[PDB]
Amino acid sequence: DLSPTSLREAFGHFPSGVIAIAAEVDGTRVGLAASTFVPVSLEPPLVAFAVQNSSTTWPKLKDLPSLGISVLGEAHDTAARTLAAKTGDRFAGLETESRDSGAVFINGTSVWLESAIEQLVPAGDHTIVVLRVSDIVINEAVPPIVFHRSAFRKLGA
Amino acid sequence: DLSPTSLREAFGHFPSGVIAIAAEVDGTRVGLAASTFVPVSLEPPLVAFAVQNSSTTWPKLKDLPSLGISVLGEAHDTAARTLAAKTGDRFAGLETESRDSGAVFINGTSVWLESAIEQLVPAGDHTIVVLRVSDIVINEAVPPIVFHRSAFRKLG
Ligand SMILES: Cc1cc2nc3c(=O)[nH]c(=O)nc-3n(C[C@H](O)[C@H](O)[C@H](O)COP(=O)(O)O)c2cc1C
Ligand SMILES: Cc1cc2nc3c(=O)[nH]c(=O)nc-3n(C[C@H](O)[C@H](O)[C@H](O)COP(=O)(O)O)c2cc1C
Repeated sequence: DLSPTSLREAFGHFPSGVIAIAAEVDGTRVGLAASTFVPVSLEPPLVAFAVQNSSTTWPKLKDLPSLGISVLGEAHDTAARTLAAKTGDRFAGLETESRDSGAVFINGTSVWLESAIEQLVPAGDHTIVVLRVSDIVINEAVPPIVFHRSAFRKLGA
Repeated sequence: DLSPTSLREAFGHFPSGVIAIAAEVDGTRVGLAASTFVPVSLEPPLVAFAVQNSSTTWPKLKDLPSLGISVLGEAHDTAARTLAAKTGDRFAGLETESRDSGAVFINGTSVWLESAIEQLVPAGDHTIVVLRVSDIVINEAVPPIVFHRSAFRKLG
C-alpha cells in the first residue's frame, strides 16, 4: 500500500546519516534530529533537509541567522533519539559548542557545517529547506552513525 | 576553505545508501547511480534526490512517464560503479525487470519504488528532483551498500 506506515517501512530500507540541527537563543539551545540531510551543491555550497510541517521546534529555528549542522558519530545512537524527544532535554549528556553566530554544534561528531537558510520549498507534509554552507569542520577520527530500518548502525566492512 | 574540493571532502563524510534510477526507452535501459536519495513526504508520498545540472543522462530520463528506483544492496558495489560509468553498458552484470510503464528495477534489491517527477528545484550546480511515488514494494530485507568517503561500505 501507499499508507504512511507502509511508506515509512519501505523508506527505512534506505540507509542514511543523521544530523543535529541546532542554535542558541538567549543562551538556550534549541535543536532537532534529521535523517534527511542532502549534500546538494558545491558552487555555491548548498545542503538541504526536509522538515515536518507540523514541527513545533522548526518555527523557533527558521528565523535565526545561522544554524549548526552536526553529522552524528557512531556513538551517538542515544543522542539521535534524545534530540528527537517531544519533551525532555534534547542535549542531555552532550557536549556542545555555541558560535558567536548562534549556531550550535555537537562535540565529537563527524562534521560541523555552519548554515543559513536559502530557500523553503513546500513538499507535501514536509518542507524542503535549502541552506548555504558558510563554514566547515571535519573530525576524521569519528565514523558516522547510520539510520536504517529504525535502528542505528555503524559502518563495518 | 569552501572550495569545491574541500566541500567534496566534507560532504563525503556524510554516509548514504545508493539507488539505481532507471527506465527503458525504445528497448534500451538508461540509468544512473545516485547517493542523494531522501524520503520527503508521506501524505502525499514524495521522495527526492539531487541531480548534477551538467548531467547528460538526466535529460534522457526527465521527460519519461515513470522512473524506477531500486535501493542497492551490499553486493552491489560493482553495480553502483557501473551505473555511474561515463561509458559502456551501465547495466552490465545486472539482472533487471522493465515494467510496461518503462520503469526499470534491479533484481535482488530490498525496495522497488516507482515514481514520476513532481517538481524540479534549482539548487546551485544541482537540481533537487522531487518525485511522487506511484508504487512501492518491499522485496526482502537485503542489507544495503553505503557510500562513504569515496568507498562502498557495508553495515556492521
Ligand atoms: C532518527 C530520527 C530521524 C528524524 N528525521 C527528521 C527529519 O528528517 N525531519 C523532521 O522534521 N523530523 C525528523 N525527526 C523528528 C525530530 O527530530 C523531532 O522528534 C521533532 O522535531 C520533535 O517534534 P517538534 O519539532 O514539534 O518539537 C527525526 C527523529 C529521529 C529519532
Ligand atoms: C556512488 C555514486 C553516487 C552518485 N550520486 C549521484 C547523485 O546523487 N546525483 C547525480 O546527479 N550523480 C550522481 N553520481 C554520478 C552518476 O551516477 C553518473 O556518474 C553521472 O550521471 C554520469 O555523467 P552523465 O549523466 O553526463 O552521463 C553518483 C556516482 C556514484 C559512483
